[PDB]
Amino acid sequence: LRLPSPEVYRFVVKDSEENIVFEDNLQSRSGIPIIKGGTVVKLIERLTYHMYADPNFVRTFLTTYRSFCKPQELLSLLIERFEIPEPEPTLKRFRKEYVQPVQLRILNVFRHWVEHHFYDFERDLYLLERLESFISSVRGKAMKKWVESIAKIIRRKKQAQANITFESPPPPIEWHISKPGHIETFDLMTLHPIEIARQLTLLESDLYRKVQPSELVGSVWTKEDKEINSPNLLKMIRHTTNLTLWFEKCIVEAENFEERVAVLSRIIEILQVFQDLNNFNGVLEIVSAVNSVSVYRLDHTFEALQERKRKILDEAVELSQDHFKKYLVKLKSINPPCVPFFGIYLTNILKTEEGNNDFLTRHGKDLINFSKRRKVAEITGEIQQYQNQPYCLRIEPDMRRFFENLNPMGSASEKEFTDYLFNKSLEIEPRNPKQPPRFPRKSTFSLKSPGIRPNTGR
Ligand SMILES: NCc1ccc(S(N)(=O)=O)cc1
Repeated sequence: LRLPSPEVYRFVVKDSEENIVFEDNLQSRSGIPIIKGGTVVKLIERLTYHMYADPNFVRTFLTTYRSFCKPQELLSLLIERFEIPEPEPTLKRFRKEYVQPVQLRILNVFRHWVEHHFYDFERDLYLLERLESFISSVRGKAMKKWVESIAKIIRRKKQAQANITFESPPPPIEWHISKPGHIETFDLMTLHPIEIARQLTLLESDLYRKVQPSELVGSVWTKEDKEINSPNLLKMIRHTTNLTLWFEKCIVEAENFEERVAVLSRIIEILQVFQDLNNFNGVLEIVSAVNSVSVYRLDHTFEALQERKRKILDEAVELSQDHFKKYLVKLKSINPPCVPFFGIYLTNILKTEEGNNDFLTRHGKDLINFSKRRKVAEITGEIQQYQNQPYCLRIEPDMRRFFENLNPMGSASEKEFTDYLFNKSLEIEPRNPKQPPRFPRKSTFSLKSPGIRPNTGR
């Protein structure tokens, strides 16, 4: 009874379809009403509601909010929420049934915020200055525990900001023609295919484990705030592009037909080791390379593959068909560790982003579509389940450095570079029915694969 005037406290404007929308269905009957959308004011209100706790909304909100609210603005709204004015009189119930419950719900939000999304503060020291200054100003007797708990989390995050443990013997590193410390001799064909697969899998596992759901929500990696909203996603996308184009480049620049067949075969071996390692990211990067317009059209090179190499490629390619029907089946059947195919989460998020309005309307004046953010958090959520299981393989630092530095494009555009691959493809297997032209090798190394049975393994 008796809140302050909406005129001095924007959160207590009356609930109407002007400001807030709930799901009206059989699920929303029992218990905590389910939010479909509202003004950001109204969503903040319900994020810190006096009448009940809402752990599920707090989790979804803090995962998704960056698609509709800046971190600086969220802090401003939680402080605005916190600074609750006195009701209009002619306080004791107001203070214990409204204020204290609301202020604890705010401090609970801050606690989830610094616990699970401290990257927001790592990305913006000013954001953290504002949070530290505000939290240190809270002198409420019952607030004390919460304030201490938030301080302890910030201390732990700052520590680990400044400050690999094998649970079983990892396999011995495999060497082919390229020997350790000879990084200048590192090529697709001089490195061991087993170790190429292992070190790309370690690189790709590391890139994949660093991606936060929030880097995907509201397709933020394509918007202009992407380098800050999606740094880990964009490293992973740039990796995929560089490795996919490196495989294409290795195939199409092998002018000598025998060499090119040996190169395509070696790639397919690498694909088999990716499959053994449940690195489906790796599998579908190679699939991506071999269905590329510049490599797809090399009918003579494909034809000359051993039927067994052909078979492994066909099975891999089929994982991708019918909207990755078989990949999705395979992914649910394997034992981690694994690197999921990252592309399909991007695709399925673009479809969900594109297909749902960011807003319910402009008649209520920016009613945020929250249910849209819930559906995307279900997709980003699936990412999480394979991020907590590391590979029992050893880093080969110079191989790691080679693969981290892959730059097939050089200074050219993606476009300039894919035009080049295509002009090269037409040169090496022209659009005529004559046998493929016969070019000399420029490389001297044996074409012979050591295969994908471990050698030093034993
Ligand atoms: N050059 C014919 C050709 C290219 C590539 C494939 S695939 N999709 O990689 O199995 C199949 C045939």
